[PDB]
Amino acid sequence: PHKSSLPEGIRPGTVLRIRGLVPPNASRFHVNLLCGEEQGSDAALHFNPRLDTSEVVFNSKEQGSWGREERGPGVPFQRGQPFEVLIIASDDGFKAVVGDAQYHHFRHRLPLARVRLVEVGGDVQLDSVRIF
Amino acid sequence: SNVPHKSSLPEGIRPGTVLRIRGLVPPNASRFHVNLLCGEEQGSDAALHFNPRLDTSEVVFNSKEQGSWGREERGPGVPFQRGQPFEVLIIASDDGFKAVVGDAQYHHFRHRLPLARVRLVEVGGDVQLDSVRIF
Ligand SMILES: CC(=O)N[C@@H]1[C@@H](O)[C@H](O[C@@H]2O[C@H](CO)[C@H](O)[C@H](O)[C@H]2O)[C@@H](CO)O[C@@H]1O
Repeated sequence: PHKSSLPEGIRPGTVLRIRGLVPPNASRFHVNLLCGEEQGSDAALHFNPRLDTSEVVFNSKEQGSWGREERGPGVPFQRGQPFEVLIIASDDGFKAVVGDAQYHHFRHRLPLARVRLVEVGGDVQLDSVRIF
Repeated sequence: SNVPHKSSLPEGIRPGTVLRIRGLVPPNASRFHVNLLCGEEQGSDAALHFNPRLDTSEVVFNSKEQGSWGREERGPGVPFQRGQPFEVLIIASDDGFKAVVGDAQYHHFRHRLPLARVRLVEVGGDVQLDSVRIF
């Protein structure tokens, strides 16, 4: 479960670039933007490609409980295929771009200034996470 | 080549807008530019003029306001090369445009004109464009 702090935190204009590869037998994976390093922290953003149920869920987790989930249109991920995801924080939400195409917009539920680290986990071969 | 390349931005741009430009600098390139213009008229104001000069080995950033060019800012060295491809990310943030060349932070240009005035992206000069995407 990859983890990495966001030194200056994240703000409108912060881009997260995740490059990786979906393992040949992957079932699903996720990227979480957490507000604390404590286990079970509020997730300002939970991005979850599910190669098995063929859907991509976006969601929040606050004070311990999940929230209203949103689903993207289709799964822009292929097993055994490499990918590149851009997560862009704008003044009003996170834009999820998957290889040259805007995929989904997620409106902020917790305040951007509460996000402190990225966590990438699940069935994924993570090559690199870069914050711009 | 696909230059000059012009892309309209009807609703303008805001903090969190990303411009990704990929292309090849050709063998005899002198220089090329990426402008964030305020109108489609010739000589329009420019919130951002990004100008890699392969012929003088400098990378210049400027703005044009009221038909008047501002004070040029120079980035740290030339991270471009004739006969070599490139990828540039111009990210609009709360206080400036972040220029990322070749996977590394290259220069930060503090805003000079209000972001709400940008209405066009133009790419031209000695460059052979692969793609310009705006996210
Ligand atoms: C159709 C539907 O409502 N499905 C939901 C599932 O999304 C949900 O699964 C969990 O979802 C969270 C994010 O919402 C995490 O991805 C977690 O890993 C999943 O187990 C389940 C459980 O809440 O409820 C329905 O099945």
